Amino acid sequence: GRIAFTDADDVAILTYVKENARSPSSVTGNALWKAMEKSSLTQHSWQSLKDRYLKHLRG
Repeated sequence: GRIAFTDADDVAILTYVKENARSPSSVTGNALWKAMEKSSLTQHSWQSLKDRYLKHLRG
């Protein structure tokens, strides 16, 4: 299982990815995601973070 996401995670992951991830680099690699794992507003990893994005958010 890849953890779970709630309504707060959607607002935290979005507000964060929309503020920094705005080019073909922060969302293509694993920097903006791993960087959040070191100092994120909520409690989550970077894998499920970037995985849920391409899973059914950006595309």
